[PDB]
Amino acid sequence: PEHYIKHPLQNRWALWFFKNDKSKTWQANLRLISKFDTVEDFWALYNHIQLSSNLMPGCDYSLFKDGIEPMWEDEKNKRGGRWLITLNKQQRRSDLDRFWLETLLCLIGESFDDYSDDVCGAVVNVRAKGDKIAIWTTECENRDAVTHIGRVYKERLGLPPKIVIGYQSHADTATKNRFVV
Ligand SMILES: C[n+]1cn([C@@H]2O[C@H](COP(=O)(O)OP(=O)(O)OP(=O)(O)OP(=O)(O)O)[C@@H](O)[C@H]2O)c2nc(N)[nH]c(=O)c21
Repeated sequence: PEHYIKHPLQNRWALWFFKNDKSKTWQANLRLISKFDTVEDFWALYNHIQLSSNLMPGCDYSLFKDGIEPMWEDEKNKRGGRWLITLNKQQRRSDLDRFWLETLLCLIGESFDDYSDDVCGAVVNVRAKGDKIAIWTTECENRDAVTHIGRVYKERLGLPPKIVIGYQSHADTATKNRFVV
């Protein structure tokens, strides 16, 4: 068995790509790349696509649970929010790619103990103004799920206590931090 079986993941995941094209609506600029559900198929895809730091400003990658679209309007996102990492321009070089890869692993390895079921996906925004990485969760009112997710994530990224990160509800973004760790 071990010698020939690919290792299945807890969830099947979909990677999405966004390219800013002004000719198009935001939703129309969103595009599913591929899905995977094994460790081996994760790395085949990751080793095949551009690093986040190599994307033209305006692009996103999103990794979401199969069946959850990477938009606020999805039933599993409507009432949720995100843990936001705000990077300066100098961190595109030093931290963006390692932070994103760490975030990908937090999701596919189900790293938030029981609250991993609260995770919906992650988004990296490559922006000239400053990049962003975020983990999206399904319910911004689940205090103990959100907070545990936030504390684990912060430690897995290696962020020091001199840093505080904030959690924002999608209902507030679509128009303020609810929690900070
Ligand atoms: C996630 N999302 C983004 N948009 C649209 O895209 C625009 C830009 O949002 P981004 O999340 O790409 O973030 P950016 O850095 O590009 O722009 P910022 O708003 O943060 O500017 P700032 O850095 O504060 O000066 C939004 O204002 C919406 O019009 C969405 N539209 C829908 N319908 N659903 C979505 O889920 C969705």
